[PDB]
Amino acid sequence: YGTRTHGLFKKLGIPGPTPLPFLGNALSFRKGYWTFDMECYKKYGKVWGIYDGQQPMLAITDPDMIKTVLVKECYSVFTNRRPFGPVGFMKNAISIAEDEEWKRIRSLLSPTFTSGKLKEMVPIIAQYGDVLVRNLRREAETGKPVTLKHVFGAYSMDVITSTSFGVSIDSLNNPQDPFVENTKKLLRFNPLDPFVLSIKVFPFLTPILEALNITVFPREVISFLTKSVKQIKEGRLKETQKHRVDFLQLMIDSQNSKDSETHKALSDLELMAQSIIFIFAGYETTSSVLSFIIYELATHPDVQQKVQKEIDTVLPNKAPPTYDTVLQLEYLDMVVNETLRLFPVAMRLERVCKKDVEINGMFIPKGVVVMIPSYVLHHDPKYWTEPEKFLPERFSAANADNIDPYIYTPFGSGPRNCIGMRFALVNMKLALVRVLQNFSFKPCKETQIPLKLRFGGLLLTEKPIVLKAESRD
Ligand code: HEM
Ligand SMILES: C[C@]12CC[C@H](OS(=O)(=O)O)CC1=CC[C@@H]1[C@@H]2CC[C@]2(C)C(=O)CC[C@@H]12
Ligand SMILES: C[C@]12CC[C@H](OS(=O)(=O)O)CC1=CC[C@@H]1[C@@H]2CC[C@]2(C)C(=O)CC[C@@H]12
Repeated sequence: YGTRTHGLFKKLGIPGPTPLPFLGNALSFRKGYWTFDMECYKKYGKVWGIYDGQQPMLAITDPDMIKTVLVKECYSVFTNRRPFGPVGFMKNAISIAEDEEWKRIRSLLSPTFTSGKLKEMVPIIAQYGDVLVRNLRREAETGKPVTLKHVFGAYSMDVITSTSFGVSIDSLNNPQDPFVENTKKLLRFNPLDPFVLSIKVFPFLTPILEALNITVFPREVISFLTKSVKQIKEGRLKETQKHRVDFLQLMIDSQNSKDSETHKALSDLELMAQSIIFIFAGYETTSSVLSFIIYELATHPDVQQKVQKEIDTVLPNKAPPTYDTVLQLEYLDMVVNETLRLFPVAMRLERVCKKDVEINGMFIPKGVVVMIPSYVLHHDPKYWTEPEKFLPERFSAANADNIDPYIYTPFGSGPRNCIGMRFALVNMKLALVRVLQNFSFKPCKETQIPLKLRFGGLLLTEKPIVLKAESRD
């Protein structure tokens, strides 16, 4: 079994590194997905193939092929992400459901993710900006370098947990709160657990374990959150009077009243899957991107200044940020967009080939995972002049046509792209405005001079990011 599918690419004429029995190329990943992909591209070129366990993955880099995979042949061939072992009911989570199941869950969640529903929700999020400034002021007034991830992670979990589960929390000033402890326990599951790496090697074990309700997610944590959420929904029915606008409230409203009577409404179970998956998807991505943004700003003090000026122009005298004012921070959007070009935390987009296909003159067999190396295409001199430089003007209104949405894909693209993109961008800007309104960041002795990535599911750093924050007056 261990060296079965390993002659697949060589029969297809596709270059790639030579796999090992059982593990495929998995070991060569431990240097970092961003590095491995880069190396393969310079060596094998336009297209290469690799093996993760027994799973063949065909990395492609032509935008025309990428566009075909992510948009046109999305519903028909390239609809699903890889499985990663025995889930349980989490099969209903939007990012794990497949095919039609997925197409319905996405359709049901789309109303809950409208921009107008996002604008309604911002004022509940603002309060967690109050807390970020507190947490940061306490660390900074000590004249002791700040660990970005300490406070931004606190902000990330604070927002995403609160709004997904309907309860306010403060993971830093109240970690005893069972929701903080339990959610942290949940967010410790990650695709690089040994149990997953072993299921990746022997995928045929999954059916059996799902026959035995042996799931890859924490059994007990999820039983807690589920009951804790149940009580919320019910203690929420009795208090008619109050109008909630968090993610929980919009998904309950969607349960009653069927718009688009094509689909049956969400069950209570499917609804838990969404709230849990929102956190997995929102927590660490946001925490990382905010950290990388502050870092870029610290090592580019003139950019930091332009951001601060625009903030002060659009929000005079530390005016509180709102949905409609965040929407005016044109230069801040460019800063964010440029930080995601250098630091696409996902690193890769992945899609499963449902059937034999030929796309843009290339045959792809059923069962292969088409992989788009977003990190590679983001740093490619072929599409980006001077690509390792932070230059937010790249994303100016004037260079809009110079930007291919199938090269730059920090939120993926197409029908299965990040459903929370707009939320993530608003939320990150609420944080950035509140922080930069009060503080400025500069390097310190500790700050790791050029930044160094580390192996992980997301883009992580070797050493944490330490900066000093100096109060503004
Ligand atoms: C900076 C923050 C974030 C980044 C960089 C990010 C990035 C991504 C990427 C690259 C994908 C894959 C898209 C594809 O394969 O084409 C994705 C999927 C997804 N994201 Fe995020 N994300 C962020 C925040 C969030 C937040 C806050 C939420 C929820 C509120 C969220 C919810 C989702 C969901 C549900 C999916 C799965 C979509 C599906 O399978 O239908 N993300 N995200
Ligand atoms: C996983 C392994 C051993 C490695 C074989 O790979 S192979 O190249 O020797 O065919 C495939 C394989 C198949 C079934 C697996 C076996 C390992 C022992 C297993 C898991 C049990 O207790 C019951 C099922 C057995
Ligand atoms: C894990 C599962 C079946 C699912 C049960 O969950 S439950 O909600 O039905 O109680 C818990 C559970 C308990 C004992 C577990 C069993 C799976 C099979 C196990 C692991 C063995 O070979 C010996 C111990 C057995």
